[PDB]
Amino acid sequence: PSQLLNYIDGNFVTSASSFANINPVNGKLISDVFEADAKQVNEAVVAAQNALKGPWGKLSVQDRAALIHKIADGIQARFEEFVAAEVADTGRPVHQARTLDIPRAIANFRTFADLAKTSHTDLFEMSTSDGSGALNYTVRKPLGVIGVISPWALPLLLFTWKVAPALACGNTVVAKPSEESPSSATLLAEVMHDAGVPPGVFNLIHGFGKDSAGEFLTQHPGISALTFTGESKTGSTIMKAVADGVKEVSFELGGKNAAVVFADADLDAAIEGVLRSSFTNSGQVCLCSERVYVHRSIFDEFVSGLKVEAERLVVGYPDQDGVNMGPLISHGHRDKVLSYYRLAVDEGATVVTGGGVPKFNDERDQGAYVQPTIWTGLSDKARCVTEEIFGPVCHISPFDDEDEVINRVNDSNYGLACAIWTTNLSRAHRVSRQIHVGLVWVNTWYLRDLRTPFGGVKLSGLGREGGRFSMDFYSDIANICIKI
Amino acid sequence: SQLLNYIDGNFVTSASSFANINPVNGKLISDVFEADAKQVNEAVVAAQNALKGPWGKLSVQDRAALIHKIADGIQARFEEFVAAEVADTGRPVHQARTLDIPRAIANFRTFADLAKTSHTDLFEMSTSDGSGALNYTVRKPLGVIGVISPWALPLLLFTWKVAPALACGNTVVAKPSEESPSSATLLAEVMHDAGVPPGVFNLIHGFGKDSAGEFLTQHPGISALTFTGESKTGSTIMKAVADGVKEVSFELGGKNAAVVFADADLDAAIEGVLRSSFTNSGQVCLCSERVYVHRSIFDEFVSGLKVEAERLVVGYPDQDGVNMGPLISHGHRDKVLSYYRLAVDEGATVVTGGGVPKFNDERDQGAYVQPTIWTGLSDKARCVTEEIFGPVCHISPFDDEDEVINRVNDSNYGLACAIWTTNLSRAHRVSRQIHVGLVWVNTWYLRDLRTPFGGVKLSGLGREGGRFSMDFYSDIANICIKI
Amino acid sequence: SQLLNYIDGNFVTSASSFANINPVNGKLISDVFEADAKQVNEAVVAAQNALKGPWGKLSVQDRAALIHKIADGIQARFEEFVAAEVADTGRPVHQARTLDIPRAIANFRTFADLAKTSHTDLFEMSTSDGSGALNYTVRKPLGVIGVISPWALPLLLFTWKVAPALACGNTVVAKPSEESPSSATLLAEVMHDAGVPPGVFNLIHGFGKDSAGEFLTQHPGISALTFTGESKTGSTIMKAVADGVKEVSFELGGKNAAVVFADADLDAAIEGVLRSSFTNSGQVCLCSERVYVHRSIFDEFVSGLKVEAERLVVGYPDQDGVNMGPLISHGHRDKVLSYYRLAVDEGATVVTGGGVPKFNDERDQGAYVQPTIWTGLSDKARCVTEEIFGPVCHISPFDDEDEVINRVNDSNYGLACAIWTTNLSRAHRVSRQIHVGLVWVNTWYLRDLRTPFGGVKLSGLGREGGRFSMDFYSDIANICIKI
Amino acid sequence: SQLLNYIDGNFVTSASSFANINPVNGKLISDVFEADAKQVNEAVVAAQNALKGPWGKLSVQDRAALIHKIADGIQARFEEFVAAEVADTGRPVHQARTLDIPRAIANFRTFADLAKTSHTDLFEMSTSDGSGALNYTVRKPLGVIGVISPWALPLLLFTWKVAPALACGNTVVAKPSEESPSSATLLAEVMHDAGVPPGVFNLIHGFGKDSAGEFLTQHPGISALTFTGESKTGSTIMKAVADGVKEVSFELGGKNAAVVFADADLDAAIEGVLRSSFTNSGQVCLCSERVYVHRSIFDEFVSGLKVEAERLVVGYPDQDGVNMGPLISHGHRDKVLSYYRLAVDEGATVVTGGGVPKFNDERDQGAYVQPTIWTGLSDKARCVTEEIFGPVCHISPFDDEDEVINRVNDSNYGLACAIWTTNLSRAHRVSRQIHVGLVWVNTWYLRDLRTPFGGVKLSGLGREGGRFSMDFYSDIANICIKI
Ligand SMILES: NC(=O)c1ccc[n+]([C@@H]2O[C@H](COP(=O)([O-])OP(=O)(O)OC[C@H]3O[C@@H](n4cnc5c(N)ncnc54)[C@H](O)[C@@H]3O)[C@@H](O)[C@H]2O)c1
Ligand SMILES: NC(=O)c1ccc[n+]([C@@H]2O[C@H](COP(=O)([O-])OP(=O)(O)OC[C@H]3O[C@@H](n4cnc5c(N)ncnc54)[C@H](O)[C@@H]3O)[C@@H](O)[C@H]2O)c1
Ligand code: NA
Ligand code: NA
Ligand code: NA
Ligand code: NA
Repeated sequence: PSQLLNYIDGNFVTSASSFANINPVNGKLISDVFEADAKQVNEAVVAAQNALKGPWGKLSVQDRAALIHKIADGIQARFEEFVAAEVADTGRPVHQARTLDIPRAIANFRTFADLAKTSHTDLFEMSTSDGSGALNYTVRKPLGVIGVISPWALPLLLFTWKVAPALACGNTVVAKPSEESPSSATLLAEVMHDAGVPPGVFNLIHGFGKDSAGEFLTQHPGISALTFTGESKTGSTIMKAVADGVKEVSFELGGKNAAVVFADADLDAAIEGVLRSSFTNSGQVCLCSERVYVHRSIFDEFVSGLKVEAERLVVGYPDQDGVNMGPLISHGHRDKVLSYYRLAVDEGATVVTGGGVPKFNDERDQGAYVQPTIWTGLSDKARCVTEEIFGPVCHISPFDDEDEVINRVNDSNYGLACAIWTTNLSRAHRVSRQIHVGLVWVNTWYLRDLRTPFGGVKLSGLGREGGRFSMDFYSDIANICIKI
Repeated sequence: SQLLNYIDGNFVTSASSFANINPVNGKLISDVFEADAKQVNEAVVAAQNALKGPWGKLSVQDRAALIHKIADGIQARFEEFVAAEVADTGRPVHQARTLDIPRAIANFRTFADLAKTSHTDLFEMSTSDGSGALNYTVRKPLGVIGVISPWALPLLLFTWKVAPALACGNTVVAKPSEESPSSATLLAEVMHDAGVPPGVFNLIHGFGKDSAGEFLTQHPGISALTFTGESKTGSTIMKAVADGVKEVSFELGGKNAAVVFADADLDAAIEGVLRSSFTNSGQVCLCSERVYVHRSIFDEFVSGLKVEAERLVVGYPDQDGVNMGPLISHGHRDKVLSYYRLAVDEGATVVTGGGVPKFNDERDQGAYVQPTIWTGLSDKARCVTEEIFGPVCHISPFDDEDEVINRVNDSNYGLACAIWTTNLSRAHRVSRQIHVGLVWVNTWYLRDLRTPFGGVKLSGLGREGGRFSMDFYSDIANICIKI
Repeated sequence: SQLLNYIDGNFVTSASSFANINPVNGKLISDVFEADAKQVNEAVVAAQNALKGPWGKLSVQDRAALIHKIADGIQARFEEFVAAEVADTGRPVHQARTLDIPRAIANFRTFADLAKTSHTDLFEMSTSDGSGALNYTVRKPLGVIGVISPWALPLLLFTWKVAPALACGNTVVAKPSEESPSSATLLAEVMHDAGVPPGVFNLIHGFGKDSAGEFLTQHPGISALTFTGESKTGSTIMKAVADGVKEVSFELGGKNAAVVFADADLDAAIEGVLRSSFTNSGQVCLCSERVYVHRSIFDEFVSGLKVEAERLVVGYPDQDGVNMGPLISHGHRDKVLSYYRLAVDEGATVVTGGGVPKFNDERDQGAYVQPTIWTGLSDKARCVTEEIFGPVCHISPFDDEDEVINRVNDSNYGLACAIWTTNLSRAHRVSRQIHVGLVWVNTWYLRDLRTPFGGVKLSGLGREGGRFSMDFYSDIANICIKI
Repeated sequence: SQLLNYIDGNFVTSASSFANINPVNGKLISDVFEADAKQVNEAVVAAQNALKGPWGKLSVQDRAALIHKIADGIQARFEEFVAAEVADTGRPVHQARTLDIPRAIANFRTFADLAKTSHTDLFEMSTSDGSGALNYTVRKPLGVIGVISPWALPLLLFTWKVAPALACGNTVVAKPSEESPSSATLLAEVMHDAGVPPGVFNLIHGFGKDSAGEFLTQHPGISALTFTGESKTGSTIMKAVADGVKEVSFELGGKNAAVVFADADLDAAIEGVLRSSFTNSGQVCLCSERVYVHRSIFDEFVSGLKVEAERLVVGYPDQDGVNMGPLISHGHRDKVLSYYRLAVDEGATVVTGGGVPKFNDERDQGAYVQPTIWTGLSDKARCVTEEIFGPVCHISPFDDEDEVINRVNDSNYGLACAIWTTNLSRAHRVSRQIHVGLVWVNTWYLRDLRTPFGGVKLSGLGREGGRFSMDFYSDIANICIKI
């Protein structure tokens, strides 16, 4: 019964085609979503381009930031509706949407609004032959129209992570959320409209990737930049697509993240930590650990403790009492994950726990659930230990030596994140620095400070966002050089 | 003269060689060994391995000291570097001697010093448990940097990339333009004699497509590709590195405007536009090929510029009084002439030049053309829109401030712009509205290595210079410690 | 109406009290309780203890949220704050409404936001053993900040100190000017109602010598003394805290010049100098009391300024079209008129003003003077060298740029300068040569809370504003870890 | 041997001289000419004038190259500087050769490089008229910097101030400790031979009160006084410059603690505390004179330290394997020995040392004392609270983490602290709660010139190092352009 419209030039509009939004909990229809055609994408980009020359473009940084705080207020005012939207689309446990996702999304807008108010640029004085000198100063200007394309994992969070700094920097936006999670972004458009954001400043287009809204956005010469979060192969495709236009790009892509547990770790803390890093969001966060290395001396105790804890996870309804894990995002994704589950056994894995789907004997059997899964026994070369699965799974392997484990962690075409567990001062700092990734946590997992640079190396992405890196990426950096 | 590749600390020949030609007289200067795919792979592998050797264990202080030794090595062979740039390119000796070589030395010393003085950030955060966490950032070497450079001011542009790559602790596989391989070869020698470890700096010669340049861009062993050249080449490379999701930096083409307002110092502006139009015979990406002059001073401006253009001395690089050398090559000369023709066919008035000079000596075998000025073309003419990269500019009157801003911005390029006015508000008000990476007011071509440099639209993506180089040529990583 | 001290979460009276008088008409506004040394001790002890309470346990986010609540509390009682400033000082209602109260609110919000967005530094270093070390800096609360503020723009200058002090997690003992105690007392109420913990913010009323002010500077329990006021007071306080080696920040007096070059927009400059000379009745430290005008435009300038000055409306703070209220007090007026006499004895020509207006109503019992303009004095005249702090300026011709730079700088003060010129080079060349902390070009009084602010010579020491406030109000500590 | 003042380009004698004595043997090294108030004035006036000279017109690049020349000049006379430091101070040759002189050289190179690489800020703002405004900051020379330095690590602490002062374009009047005049005089020769313009660097010899030191602080011609020495001297100087409101930087006394937790590497902590207690024979402000050791390892720590301390070779600066030279002077030894007796009277157990060694040669005429270890004193003992500045530490057990932090902080000093622990959380959690400017974890005395350095409480005011030096030794001015 829910209908999700595009939002283009201050108007909610339908489209010729619509597609189904399906609750992964039970397989039921949540909404019809109007798919934007290439003409509507053009309408969005053109509206965005024009909006830069309107009231939005005349706003002082201070007024622009106040307006963005008004966006945040509007989300706050409709808090539980945003909670319901994320949960409906994704099966995410209510407790997590309510305590993490929606507050972080609000925090995205408030933080980048504040960064925009407090930020400044540089002055460089130079001597010249005639001895009267010159000044060089830098300015940040809006880059122009920012195309945003985002994934279904933590959808409102990752979507606003891009939309907030884009708007804070004075840009206008055309944004295409994942076909699998279009609700909260649609709600966000409403908040934009109600908050009085000028027509064309924020445009929402629904659709898929290839031969749809996503691809049409990437091929449009009217955009100044494409920021993207998704699969590595999608990243590469988009990088080719914007190449003729030499568009500014930012890619946050896949990973195969390791957690390392050294002999001097707090073992109970590491078990809890790896449990969370492996299975949070049912293993569907780019920051999850799918490879785990544990020192040989504590390997058996670690594996036994994690098995016990994993089998205590409650897989069930998003608002079921004590639920820890919802379903995967889709039947399609479940079929891929189970295909890896089979592959693991075929590759010689011992299945410590899970390896299948739960049996509910109710509507959830029509959903997309899988069991949290632990493997041992695979060599570092097994596909299941090298390819990103994006499910609730980890393979655990022993190690003996510090340099050895660092090399095995780094032996990967991905390099997003790593978590290290140790109580030793030197070890924490020495080892972290040698890990080839964009983010290392020591003795925790999933702490995010919006001020810090974030991104990956190798196939995990290019560039960094967060803090000044967002303020620089979403801005045109220009040098004005004045001869005195 | 023979120009060898430099790979894993060894000067090596190849299966094929191509000719380096002196553009002053069309003579052979050197044969140049073209690296093949096998040799490019050897260079990339050596670079990868070098990261694990003595280079990778140097303190930032020692690394910078070694980089200062590289610069010292260039200073000590200063005139050999001058001779090499001049021979390859036809660049006036005084310019190579006073600008190019010193700037090249400056690149190394400046980025070495930036590396020593740089630092990163600390963020403290509170947590639920109430014991907090520390987040700090570190700069690490990115890995292997692939450098591909052009023929315009070759040593300068080459070392502009190589210096910060090495300063940030990277290793380098570098492919200089086929037209200008000499100074880069000399640099390899300097690096060798300075005692730079094998594999740290690798020099590979050749072309782009189906040659060393392409092979480098396709190699999965590199961590980044930094490039300066034509926009179409940039696009091609961006596609090539896309599957590996390599870090990229693109400094591409332009069609820069100069704007002279009614309140400009007219004599200063005439001199300014002269230099910006014809320096290096118009073969610098920062050159002005479009000029907008306020209608009230238009005729006087064009008159004065013509006179100054015609006083320009076009000859030998070591000739007394020389202002302009030849174009880089006969092929480039053909292209530029083809444009000289197109302009006329497009309805242009040839205010001066429009052809080639006649010397009646070896220089007629060279690739000289004349400093040229056009008027009377539409904003929509090809000669006013496409990059020519010769000693030419078109001059058009303008009337209003908002008008000229729009006309300057009406371009798929956005590299640089120069503005001439004596008015305080106008200088800042206008500069800020030009859609380019760099605006000069009342001067041309001041460059400070600390400032961010780059273009918008087809003129490129990203910035280098100062902290932008320190951040581009480094892995930026975030380490979060729960306490 | 009675104004109490606010100590350890309680409003308290004292054994002695003093009058708060409306300068518009000499009428009693309130009785103000003077803190004795015992109460100042209580305040400092309470502030030390609050550092160990819930205040000291807040995350930066929660502390900043509380500061925004303080700001919200002022916004909610906006008109009461307006009334308080106007009552105490005679300040025009229009200015209190559009500048002072909003700026005070902005002080809290800006510094709260700076606190949330601020970070510190990480330095990596190599060691012999080759394992290396990390040095990181942290900002921690400095401790108890003593704040002593003046009567010029009282809530603005008070909150300019109190806000970053609280933003950095300090606790505060603050002593506002005895001439303007109301808005600070209102602020205490806002803090109380906002639920700011007891002892975090303490308000003590009184005078300087042998009163609350001196008692604060002499107390060994404070960690810093930040001060805005007369230069001689600054010196006195610098001596007083010397045995404790307390951190200090001084914003002191000035004798600011405005310079009008021949290429200035003449109407703009007349308007600019009119405002810089007579705003707040000449009672801002940023006012111009010396004006230098190029000889070519001197007579026209002076005539234009005379006419505009004579159109200024001097009168009631809420009178329609009012430009100037009274001076702060009869004592200040006695000083200012003494300078009015002195100027004539030194040989001044009185272009306009030079006395007191005649109202034939209650304002005759207030402390009004006329806006006044002098010419004909030498640069050595006392009236041209000593700070008067009234609505007055002397105007003098100059011929040469280097000359006027030297004459502007020839002073024991160095707070601010304003320059009027439409020339691009001149603005930048000249401004850079003026020995002050702040130069404006083609405007006056623009303040951005992100920028450093302060003076040189007798005008102060140190800077506050943006990062300088974040660093002054914090302990900057270095933690160096051997890896 | 004669040590002259250096004023306005000339070495000059004075009316009276004083004796420079070798503390190794009590023998006369040099006659030092004491500058009178008249000569101090000559110095300041010359420094003021050199600001308007060639020095004032150098580009930052040229200034920096000249400072590198100074560093080169020190390098060229390397062993002469070693000899000078050793003769004045009894410092072991090996240490002067490996630490002191190379650090002094590094002070000049690092700050010259910081000068070249530094930049400032641009803030854009909106205005009611809607046209906006630019605010930019500039760093300019502050003016004449007065430098007053101590005898502990003389050349190091002297150049630590002179280098940044010069790198920021100031001129300098510098007064080294009467106990250590030689290396500073040699430095003057280096500046002269490097062709530093006259007046830029001036050297005045003499004492403090009633001598060159006091006269410098009282001269109104200086712009700042930067000081390293005793806390009481600091307070005296802060009072002296107060009427002038001179910029000040104070690096003062300390009573630093080392804390050894039970999870420390015990052998590393023993070697670390041995060095922190006895390096330079206990005569560095960064030395540990209080040590707290967890009770579980107390007896073993104390036994291990006693054994290492009794292995230290006390003797001639070039004696083989020498670890400790003499104290700086007989007067200082008398003070240290008075404390040695006081400790006994206060009830201390003398674990080792407690007197002077017997050499049976000329060293008995010197100023040697033994490395000394006490236990058994209460935290309220004078010997545990007052700075001794000798080769001594008291060692006390502790039980709790919050307890030891409180005992470390229970001091009117707050310069530095060293903590020894292998635990990640503890290192970071404990370090941030120590109320000092500098905490080392698992090392002692690592200094990086980029980091802010200073103390809290009686240990100082302000910070120098890195950007804090570039900002302290510069005028920070804000230029605001209305567009
Ligand atoms: N933005 C700047 O700062 C800047 C500076 C100087 C020159 N330029 C531009 O450079 C152009 C002129 O130089 P150019 O003629 O040498 O440019 P170019 O693109 O033709 O060649 C540049 C380099 O790339 C190589 N190359 C060519 N094809 C390649 C491929 N398919 N794969 C990999 N490498 C390949 C060449 O061998 C050469 O080394 C002009 O457009 C000029 O504006 C820009
Ligand atoms: N905080 C630091 O970084 C640091 C570094 C080294 C030493 N110190 C401290 O230095 C002290 C020891 O050195 P010191 O004995 O040479 O210090 P000191 O205070 O006795 O003398 C230092 C300098 O000040 C001069 N002086 C003395 N009285 C003066 C006066 N009334 N006016 C002007 N100048 C005067 C002296 O001539 C000398 O040049 C110790 O307390 C030590 O802790 C601190
Ligand atoms: Na869905
Ligand atoms: Na050529
Ligand atoms: Na009053
Ligand atoms: Na001596």
